Amino acid sequence: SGAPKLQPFTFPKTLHEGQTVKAICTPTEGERPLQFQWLKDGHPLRPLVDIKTFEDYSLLKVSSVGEKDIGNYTCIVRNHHGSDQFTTSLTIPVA
Amino acid sequence: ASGAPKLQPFTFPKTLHEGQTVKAICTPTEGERPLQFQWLKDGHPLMKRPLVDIKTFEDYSLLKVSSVGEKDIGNYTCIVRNHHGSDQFTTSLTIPVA
Repeated sequence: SGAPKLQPFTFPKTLHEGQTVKAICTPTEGERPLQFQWLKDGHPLRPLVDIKTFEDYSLLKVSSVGEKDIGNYTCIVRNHHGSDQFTTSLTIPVA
Repeated sequence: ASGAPKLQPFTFPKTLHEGQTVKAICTPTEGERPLQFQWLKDGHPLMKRPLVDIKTFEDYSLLKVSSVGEKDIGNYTCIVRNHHGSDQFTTSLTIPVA
């Protein structure tokens, strides 16, 4: 008990070029404090991409989404007990 | 209709368990401020409760339901409005059988 478990999240498939898109990384259980780490295609993460982290959730914001942003994004959440993680694909229709 | 708000679609995870925390984010993909956000449950304005918490950011909203119970099962709607238009989504908070 005490280790984090993340709320499942996937990017919607109806996002369109130029829109702002966000991913939320947040536990459904787990002791605090919590550490949040974001990766894109396996590597750590540009003015148009922002990370805002709070006590028990972290928000990745990709503004004016475009070809430069397509890829797989991972959030790893950690506390003193262990970690959880999810990965979700950001793809957009051909405008 | 330039300036009108549009929401990022959001759906609760389909398999929730009693006791967990669950959150819904209501965040705009486009639009001009000022924006106003509201939440409904089963079509009625969402009432404040000790473990039902609406967080207000500068231009988005977050609903946090702690210790999910059968009390919380229902259909939740977020509506965003401004001078130029409105948008909304609805998602069901469900506890399916184990």
